[PDB]
Amino acid sequence: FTLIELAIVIVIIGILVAIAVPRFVDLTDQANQANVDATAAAVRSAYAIATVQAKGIPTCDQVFANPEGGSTSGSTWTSSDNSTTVSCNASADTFTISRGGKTRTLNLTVN
Amino acid sequence: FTLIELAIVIVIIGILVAIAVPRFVDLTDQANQANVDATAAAVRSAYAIATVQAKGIPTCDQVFANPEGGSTSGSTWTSSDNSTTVSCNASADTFTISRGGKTRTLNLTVN
Amino acid sequence: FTLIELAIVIVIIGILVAIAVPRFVDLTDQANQANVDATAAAVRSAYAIATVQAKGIPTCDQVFANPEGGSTSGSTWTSSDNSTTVSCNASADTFTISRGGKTRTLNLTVN
Amino acid sequence: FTLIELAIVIVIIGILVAIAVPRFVDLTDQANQANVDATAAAVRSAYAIATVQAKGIPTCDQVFANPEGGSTSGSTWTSSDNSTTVSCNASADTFTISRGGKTRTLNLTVN
Amino acid sequence: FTLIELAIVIVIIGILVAIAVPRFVDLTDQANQANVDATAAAVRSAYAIATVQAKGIPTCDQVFANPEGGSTSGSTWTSSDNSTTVSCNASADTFTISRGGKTRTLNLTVN
Amino acid sequence: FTLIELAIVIVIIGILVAIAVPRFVDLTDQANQANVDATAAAVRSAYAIATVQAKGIPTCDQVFANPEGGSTSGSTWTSSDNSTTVSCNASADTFTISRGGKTRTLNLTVN
Amino acid sequence: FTLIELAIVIVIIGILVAIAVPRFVDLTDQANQANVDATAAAVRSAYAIATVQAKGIPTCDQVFANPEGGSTSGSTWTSSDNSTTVSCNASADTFTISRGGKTRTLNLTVN
Amino acid sequence: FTLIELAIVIVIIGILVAIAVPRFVDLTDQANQANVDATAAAVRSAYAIATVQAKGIPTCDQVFANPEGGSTSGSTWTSSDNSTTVSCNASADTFTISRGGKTRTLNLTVN
Amino acid sequence: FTLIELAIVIVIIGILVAIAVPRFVDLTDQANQANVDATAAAVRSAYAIATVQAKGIPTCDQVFANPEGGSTSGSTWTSSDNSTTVSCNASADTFTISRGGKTRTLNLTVN
Amino acid sequence: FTLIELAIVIVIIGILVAIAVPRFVDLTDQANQANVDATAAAVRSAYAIATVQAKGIPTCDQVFANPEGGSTSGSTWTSSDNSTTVSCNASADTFTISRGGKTRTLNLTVN
Amino acid sequence: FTLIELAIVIVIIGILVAIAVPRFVDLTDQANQANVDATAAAVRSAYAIATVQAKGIPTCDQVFANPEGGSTSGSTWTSSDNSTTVSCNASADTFTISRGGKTRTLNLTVN
Amino acid sequence: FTLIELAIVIVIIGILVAIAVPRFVDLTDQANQANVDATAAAVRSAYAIATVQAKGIPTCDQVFANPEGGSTSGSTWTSSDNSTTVSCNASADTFTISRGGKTRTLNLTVN
Amino acid sequence: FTLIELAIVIVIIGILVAIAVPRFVDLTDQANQANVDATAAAVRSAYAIATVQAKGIPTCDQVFANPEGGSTSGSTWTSSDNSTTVSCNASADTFTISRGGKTRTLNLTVN
Amino acid sequence: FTLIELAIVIVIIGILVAIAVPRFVDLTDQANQANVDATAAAVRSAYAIATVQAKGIPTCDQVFANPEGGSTSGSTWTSSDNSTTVSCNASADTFTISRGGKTRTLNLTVN
Amino acid sequence: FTLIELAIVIVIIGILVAIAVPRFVDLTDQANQANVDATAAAVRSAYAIATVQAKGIPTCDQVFANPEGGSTSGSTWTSSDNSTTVSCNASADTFTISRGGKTRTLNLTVN
Amino acid sequence: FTLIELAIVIVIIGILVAIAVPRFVDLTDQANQANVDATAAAVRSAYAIATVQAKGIPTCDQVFANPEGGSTSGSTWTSSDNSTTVSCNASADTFTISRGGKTRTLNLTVN
Repeated sequence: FTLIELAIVIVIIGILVAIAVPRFVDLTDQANQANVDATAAAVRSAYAIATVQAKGIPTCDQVFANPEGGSTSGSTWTSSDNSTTVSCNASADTFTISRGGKTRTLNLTVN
Repeated sequence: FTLIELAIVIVIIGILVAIAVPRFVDLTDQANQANVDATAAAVRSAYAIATVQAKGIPTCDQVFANPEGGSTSGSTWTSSDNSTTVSCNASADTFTISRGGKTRTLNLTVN
Repeated sequence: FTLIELAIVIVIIGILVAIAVPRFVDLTDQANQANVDATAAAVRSAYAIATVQAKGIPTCDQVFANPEGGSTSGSTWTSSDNSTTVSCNASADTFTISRGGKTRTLNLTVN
Repeated sequence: FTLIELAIVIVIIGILVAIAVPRFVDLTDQANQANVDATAAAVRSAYAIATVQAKGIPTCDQVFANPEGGSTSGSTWTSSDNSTTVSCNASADTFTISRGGKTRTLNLTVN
Repeated sequence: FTLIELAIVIVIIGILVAIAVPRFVDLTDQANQANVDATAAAVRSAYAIATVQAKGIPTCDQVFANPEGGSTSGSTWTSSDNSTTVSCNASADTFTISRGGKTRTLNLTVN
Repeated sequence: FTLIELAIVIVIIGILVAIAVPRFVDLTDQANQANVDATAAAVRSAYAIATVQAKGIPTCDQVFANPEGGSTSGSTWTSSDNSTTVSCNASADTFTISRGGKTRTLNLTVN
Repeated sequence: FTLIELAIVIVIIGILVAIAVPRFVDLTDQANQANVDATAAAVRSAYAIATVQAKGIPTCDQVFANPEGGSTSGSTWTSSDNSTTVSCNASADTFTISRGGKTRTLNLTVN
Repeated sequence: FTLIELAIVIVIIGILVAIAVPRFVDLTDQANQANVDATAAAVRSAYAIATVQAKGIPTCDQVFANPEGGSTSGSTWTSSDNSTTVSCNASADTFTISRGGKTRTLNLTVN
Repeated sequence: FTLIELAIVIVIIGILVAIAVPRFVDLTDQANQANVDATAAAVRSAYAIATVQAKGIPTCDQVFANPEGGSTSGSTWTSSDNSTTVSCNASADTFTISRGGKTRTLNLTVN
Repeated sequence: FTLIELAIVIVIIGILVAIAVPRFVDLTDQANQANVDATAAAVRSAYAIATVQAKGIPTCDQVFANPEGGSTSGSTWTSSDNSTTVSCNASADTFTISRGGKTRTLNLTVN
Repeated sequence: FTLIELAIVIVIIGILVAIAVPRFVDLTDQANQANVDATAAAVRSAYAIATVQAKGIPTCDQVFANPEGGSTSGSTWTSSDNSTTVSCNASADTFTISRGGKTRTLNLTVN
Repeated sequence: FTLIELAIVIVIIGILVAIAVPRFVDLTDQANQANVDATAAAVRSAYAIATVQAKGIPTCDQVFANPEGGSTSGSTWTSSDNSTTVSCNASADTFTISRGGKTRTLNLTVN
Repeated sequence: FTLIELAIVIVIIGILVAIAVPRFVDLTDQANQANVDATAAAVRSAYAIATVQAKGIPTCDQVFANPEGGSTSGSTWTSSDNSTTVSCNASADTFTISRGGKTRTLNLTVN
Repeated sequence: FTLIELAIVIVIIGILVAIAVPRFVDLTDQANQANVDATAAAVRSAYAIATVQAKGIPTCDQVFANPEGGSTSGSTWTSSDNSTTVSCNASADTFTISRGGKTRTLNLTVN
Repeated sequence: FTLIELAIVIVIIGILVAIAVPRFVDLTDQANQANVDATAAAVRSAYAIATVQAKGIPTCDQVFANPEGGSTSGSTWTSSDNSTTVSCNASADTFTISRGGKTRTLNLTVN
Repeated sequence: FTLIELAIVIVIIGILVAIAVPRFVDLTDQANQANVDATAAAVRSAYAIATVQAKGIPTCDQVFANPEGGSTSGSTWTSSDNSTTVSCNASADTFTISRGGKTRTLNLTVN
């Protein structure tokens, strides 16, 4: 390594470490409301399929039979990963999807 | 494409592929019993119109003259698409409508 | 057409094609005996009018002169429509009315 | 509306628009001959009542005095609605009932 | 999957899951009163046919002989599916049709 | 930007651009036959309503008075958007619905 | 939910919400004139039965004794549901049936 | 950092910042017409359910009782998020759905 | 080269080889789970397109017809590069995507 | 300059010109396959945006409207610098990206 | 110092000041185009992050919120050291990065 | 040693100790700013690698896991030799590299 | 040679052998640490080039492929002259450069 | 000159011509290897500068453009004085510096 | 002084003034080329130090700031004694050292 | 001793004491400037060795550690015999050698 070589490296490093570089903006909250919409779209469709199967106002278990990509337990379908609890309450007649703070309550006739 | 951009895409894809999505529940069997009822409703009406035309117990051909949205052959009116064979037998005095397994036999005086 | 609309139509069709609906009971034979009585009532009256005209035991042609609503031929008054042949035989001294199987023979002095 | 929901609606619409459905057979001509008989039955009865009132062969006006459910004019009783003109001609000694093509001429002694 | 593609999907999902979507209103009770009327219409007609057959006040068994689309047992015609029990009581002289709460009692002379 | 950072981006881009990604399958032809069925279902219903209004075999203009979501012209109801020409011909006694190649001819008594 | 999936849903929704769909034409007024005829047919028959019972011109109460499917009060038989008031006036010698605007006055000898 | 390392980074950056990268095309207007169709599909269905409930031409409030995923106020159902005002006017006999410029007017008999 | 020049190079080399320099962290496993999600997102969409094409529960071959950027063989779509085997088994009714250890099983009705 | 000073410089030069020094490994070919992937990722996204704009299978010009950082000509989008010709052929239904030997052909429905 | 010692120094100096010695080639212009590329890479990424935050076409201020290693003023992000002015103009819909003569204009939808 | 020899040495020493000879200019401060740039370049890269590992905003310990050629302690990575303390403060959201007076503060989202 | 000449030489030799004359300070150890730094700088760069070639964590042989000015044997690159053994051990994940006592161990992920 | 003076000169000359006096050791060969190292150090640096200029593997003429203190001819840079021929051969990919027997071959990628 | 003593002095003087005695060979010209080399060696080093200070191509005044043992004036560093004018000309890009006829021109980038 | 012998000695002494005989010219001042140059040459070299040892600007004690042939005291190296005081002053940044009137001040960076 000569003296002149390092001098030229000092020049180049000054330029090449003097650039715009973007940072990690956390956009989970943005995607969570997108997720909770997309889930809520399926919950409507699943309910509409349950009504053809049940030929009447379907039960909350019959509604969660239709969605896939996540398991059920009692009366709360959660996604494959532990989020998006679409919890209903047949007495109240309403589903409520909630990814991670961002939520979306929808009211359908369940018994 | 920067490193930080892909990192943010890895975050978003995790969320947006973690939703309820409904599946194709086959509800043909449900609609077939609805079809075979709706057809059987018309077969009653068609028979009642045949009785005014014939001024008496009408023949099985006179009964299939009245329904539309499907062709006849001998003594079996089938729908436009090949289903819903409302087959009678004048000796037995009964029509029998059958969409695709789901069926509905009705007994009227035919000669 | 939405999914929910057809589901509701499937419910309604099940109910509205689940009713009592009466059938064509052939009651011609019942009316034929009623007809042959009503005709026989007139044949008595017509004979009684013939006796005042003829001032004696009337001929079989004089008796069929009185009834109306049907033509004569030789010695058999038939109705307007081809039924109810009230045929007499002056040698046997008896009329016989017959609509369509159901019959009613009456014996009066004819020459 | 999800993609899967419409796909299921496409299946159901195919089935539920594939049924026998009866058509309007025009049976006026059938009922017109029934009407003209029922009217002709009353014209006989009305004439028989006129003969007790008149104590003799009754006039054509005296005969139309008895029927109801329709007005007279000169010598033609028409029904409430403009049909069923039972027109007589006392010179010819015959009534003729005519609903709408289907007719029934009856011959009684009128003066 | 690029970052910009998911961003556009987040926009579209917001719009396409923001629509009116109708719910399953249970209209069985509406159709039950329609059913019980349509059945009661047939029970009148069947009784009127029984009176021509019986030439008098008909028995309760003779009345249920005429309707079709459902079986009898003792003195209660039920529809094909277990509903619409048109039960009479010859001592009380009245039929009573009842689909599923919605009912229609009619009083005819039965022996 | 260091050398090692780009090397890691080269690794990630290889993986993240190596996925299944679905393509636009044109399913208009599928929906056109679904449309032409749904339209044909309404044309039947509209005709049945026209028969109650007209108390007889209705005219082709009276039939197109009932459907909505599209304009008429002479004797061809087209949808709001220029498709689904349900064209009749009263002389031939048949309607014919046609979305965009996929068609459905139905024959009812029109004058 | 991928971008391509929603794009295909946008195509399908355009087609499936572009159909003829019939509207509720109010045909009560049509059925009211049919009702008031059918009621008026029974009022004639009931009067004819009253004349055999009374062996003479029957009273207005004796005439309303015969019809069923509705109650009486003073001198006005109304149907089970509050409509179709067949009101007579023995002084005027005429019944008048009126469902709901559509009416039918008939004149018979009542005392 | 050696001189040769930066030289190689200068080569790589030239290549890796020389790619196609897609831009955000605003497709709200596309989805708004899809939304306003999907909403208009439900408004038809909701009206058809209102007609079974009301057993007649339903009121504008009865029609907005059926849709879900958004609130009402007076006579204008808006979606959960402030868009898609399906405003009717019972005097004019027409609903009008409007997402955000893209609109869809439909005419049904409302009182 | 003077003595003083090398002395100054000895000073500079000490400083310029005394810096933080990042190392290659292997983030394939991170991208593999991102890949297997993105692939699984497409497999859902492709299945939903297959259901519109097949108008029913689609076959496993019809589902792999839709994805692009990789070839099929028998019943296993692999990516362009040999990874991401989305293997189904129609008897078991489930797809399973697997990039390179990181996997994602999804259950849809396949025949 | 003394004799001893140069002797010490002869010692130092021997050591300081006896080091590992890395060479320019040409890694363009490595970055070209990374480039052609990153470009191909955008071509997929751009096509998916074209499908929402075109509401159907988009033209090859509509697809190249979306990418940026390079110009188009006829039917070949090239980057800002003359490389990465993503050339399609609508008849063949396939794009082909090629940086500089390293290439990546992808098949989408273009018209 | 002897005579012979200096004579030997005269020999050595002749050799040791007879070598290749490299000169300072100014390679700022080379690094400036590398810088302006690396900055332009970040400006793309920052814009793509702004689109997820803004859920739409982002403003020019929202885009400069994401890059780091330099300050903003009005509508021109400059690096920490006074160079690399990535100046946009929302009316023209294009960013332009310029290190020091070497520049790179990129066109994205900004409002 | 002769007199003439020393006289010649006196001449030569006058010339050979009459030359330009360069001095030690301390250029540590120059290299320190070059060092603190090169370190700051790695701190950016290390942070970008931490974001892929952490799939989110990474912790300050996860960021110092990636750089090499120096040890950590608590929350301050120092070089192998005791200099270049890149100290962060997760509460303040900023790293600060400092070789020996010459410093470089950079602000990234750390938690 | 005269007496006075030697006397003057005795004077001059006293002065000219009474000077500062510098000694050979052994500065190999100083240059060895400079060498081992300069070598270690190249070993970092060579590793960073190996990572682009290998597209992953490179092998120890791939790393020694890049440096020049010295030969390899098994897993130890030595300089042209027998010194500066940069020996790695892939199991331990660390290179160690050692000129001649003065050493410099660096830890990078090698397999 | 006295006798005693010369006698004393004979004594002194004996002493003053009885001393150590060093001889000319030819140390060109020592300096030639020092020269050929110092030249080879510059040839490395010059090559590293050529790579930034050429942005790739530089030509042999571009490499000899950087060194100074000597002329070029075809493909052999010689020093100002006719020695130190650093001759390359781009086909063989290696420079070779040679002062005067003592040589130093170095292998770099030249084209 | 005896006769014999002088005779012996005559003998000795003959011998002692019959010796080789060296002459003053002027070797300034030899040392001037050695000087102008040693000065030129420093001018190279001083320029290399100026490039680290200036972080770029240094000015001619910055280059003469580094050498010592002589004063400057305008743009010509002369030694302490008036010789060795290393005169540059920034426009021509070359220094020229000249002791006293013997000269040495060297070409470096000066501004 | 004869008379003639002394006469001949008188002749010879006249000749032999009639010669050029050189005198002692004091040339200390000439050698002192030669000494102070030779010492100053070593002081430069010693300083250059101190800079490699100290790896920076060396102290005045470190500089006098290198010369030999004379002792030090505090900050003034004197020769073996008491002359040639090379006295520095670190605050002033300059050495000054002085043999015996004839002096030579040189300015180097000392601390």
